[PDB]
Amino acid sequence: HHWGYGKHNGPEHWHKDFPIAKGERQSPVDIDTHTAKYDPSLKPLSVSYDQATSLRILNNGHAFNVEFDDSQDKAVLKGGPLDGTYRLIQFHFHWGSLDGQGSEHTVDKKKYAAELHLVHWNTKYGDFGKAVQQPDGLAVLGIFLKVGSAKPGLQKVVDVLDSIKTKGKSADFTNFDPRGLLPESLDYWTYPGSLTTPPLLECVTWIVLKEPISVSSEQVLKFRKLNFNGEGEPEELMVDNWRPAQPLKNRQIKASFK
Ligand SMILES: COC(=O)c1ccc(Cl)c(S(N)(=O)=O)c1
Ligand code: NA
Ligand SMILES: [Zn+2]
Repeated sequence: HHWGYGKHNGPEHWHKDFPIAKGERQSPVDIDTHTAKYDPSLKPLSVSYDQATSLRILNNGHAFNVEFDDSQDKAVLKGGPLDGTYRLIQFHFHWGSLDGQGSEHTVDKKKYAAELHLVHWNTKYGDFGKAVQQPDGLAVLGIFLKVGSAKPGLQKVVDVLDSIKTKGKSADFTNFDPRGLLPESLDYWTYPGSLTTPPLLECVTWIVLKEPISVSSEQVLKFRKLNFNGEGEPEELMVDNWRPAQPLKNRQIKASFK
């Protein structure tokens, strides 16, 4: 009876295994655009993904991760609200059973069809597993997906998904360029938060881009053909793998713009 996204093991249940679920800086949150504070001292985000080395794509039973070689400073996030340098380790998405839901963060209560998370760890902690035990260990760049025109830089990911349909399947996945997943603007909101999945550790500086990317209905349909179950088990489509918005509590969301 491990955690997941069903009636009996989904978000409302996670606090029994992971009591920090009811903690003081949980994510995601609703971003109330009117009450976010513009902070003119926030720096432009620096996304340096030119030397990124993707290695592999994995169905982990909750999402799929595209993993990167994070053993050198090849794909790094810095600037923005951050002090220091954070290395990209993986990205993944959360998405819905329908186009009207799927994102974890919301914007004035609006749900997007999906949300991309590019996960980075602070180099001062040497690796991801040590970083997650620190309050400034991770920086996650969140990007909303709306359904409309296709995102051409996504199609390499969608095309490989049939090879990793079930939990535990992986495939080599080299030379994927995550710059093809970015919107034109790097304007962002930022706040301190947590992992959105167990163990829900309070180690994340969230950086959520204002501008969504558009993906086609065919692209998101392929995400919904994935399976949360392993091969040889009854089919449970991997859909609605999102945690709802959690209480803001004693936090202020900052804007880099307007
Ligand atoms: C199964 O998802 C994860 O274990 C996981 C690990 C790291 C992070 Cl930062 C995230 S998320 N959704 O980006 O907060 C998710
Ligand atoms: Na395919
Ligand atoms: Zn995520």
